[PDB]
Amino acid sequence: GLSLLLSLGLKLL
Repeated sequence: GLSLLLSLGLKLL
């Protein structure tokens, strides 16, 4: 899912 990438996106900062 394209949403999965966003999950990690917030983990960045």
